[PDB]
Amino acid sequence: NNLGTELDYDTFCFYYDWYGSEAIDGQYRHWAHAIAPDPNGGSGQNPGTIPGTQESIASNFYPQLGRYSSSDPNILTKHMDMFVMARTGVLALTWWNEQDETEAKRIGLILDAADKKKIKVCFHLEPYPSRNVQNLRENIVKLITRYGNHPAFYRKDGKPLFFIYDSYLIEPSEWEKLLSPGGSITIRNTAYDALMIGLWTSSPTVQRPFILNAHFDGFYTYFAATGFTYGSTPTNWVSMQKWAKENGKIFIPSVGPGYIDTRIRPWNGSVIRTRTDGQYYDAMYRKAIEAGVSAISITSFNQWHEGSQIEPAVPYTSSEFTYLDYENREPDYYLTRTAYWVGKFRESK
Ligand SMILES: OC[C@H]1C[C@H]2O[C@H]2[C@@H](O[C@H]2O[C@H](CO)[C@@H](O)[C@H](O)[C@H]2O)[C@@H]1O
Repeated sequence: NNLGTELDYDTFCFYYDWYGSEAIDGQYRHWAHAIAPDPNGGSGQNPGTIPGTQESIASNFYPQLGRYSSSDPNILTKHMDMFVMARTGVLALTWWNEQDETEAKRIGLILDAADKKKIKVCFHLEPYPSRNVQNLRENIVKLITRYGNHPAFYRKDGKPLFFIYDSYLIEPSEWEKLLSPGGSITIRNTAYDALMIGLWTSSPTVQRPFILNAHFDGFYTYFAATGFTYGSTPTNWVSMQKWAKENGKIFIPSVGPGYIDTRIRPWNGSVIRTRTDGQYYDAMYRKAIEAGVSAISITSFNQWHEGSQIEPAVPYTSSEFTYLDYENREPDYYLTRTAYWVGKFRESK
């Protein structure tokens, strides 16, 4: 078929599976969330918590699906249909190494639901406690062993792909042990080889040698807020892509529709980026495509705390908060606008 509706398997949408309901999970997990103290605001702050009631959730927006559970198979079905509408072929699943049966169950449910719609799943390896290259290797082996034969498990030219958040928290000399073909605990040329995509944060003078010396296969930028980092400043993307191409690296810039996290971080208003009825998203996605990259990542499907989600949101005013909403656009606008941009990206490939 040549209908302009098919999934794109070089488009990665960051997905969060940490939401709970009292009925399914015992608590409205993540809809309830601690409010962060101001890191510049002195001692003795008692910032409190967002209780995750119907009226007061840990987002500046409000989900069309309500306070859902990430373990509810019927929600997962709906999410996969939303991925199909957006044309995003890869679900990049947050992974926190919780080592509990509820995590294991949820990952299996997500893989199962994804496969029904031909969506693929890769893992976004988070900064879990004591993360290091040895336990990362062990965890990569675990994930490939457990899920590598699942039909929804993502591969690119035969290799799994992982995104590594805050990869700068680990020295390049440690990464080399895992990621150089000569490394002490290498994955290269093993059953557990993978494309390892690190987080490019700051300036080229720091990041270029980091990425080379760490032996990452590529890099992504994550932040939905333009200008938050050098890497999330889209006017740098042409030159970042040029460097990537010259050095055999895969650049996967991250684009998002906006940013706002002031329910959970009231002091963080400088990071707000307004959606302007889609114009912000359009501008960022256009910059990614113009940079001539081979793959794009989307921040986010459903990071509701940070207001970067493309998942449908609805107008809501409760006694406790007046939520933001998609304004002049319909709840599914960011899904269908994603599909538009995936088409323009494919036209460019
Ligand atoms: O997925 C990578 C990274 C993106 C963004 O979700 C944050 C971050 O998690 C931190 O912040 C959220 C609040 O927005 C907290 O709920 C998490 O506990 C915290 O780790 C995430 O690592």
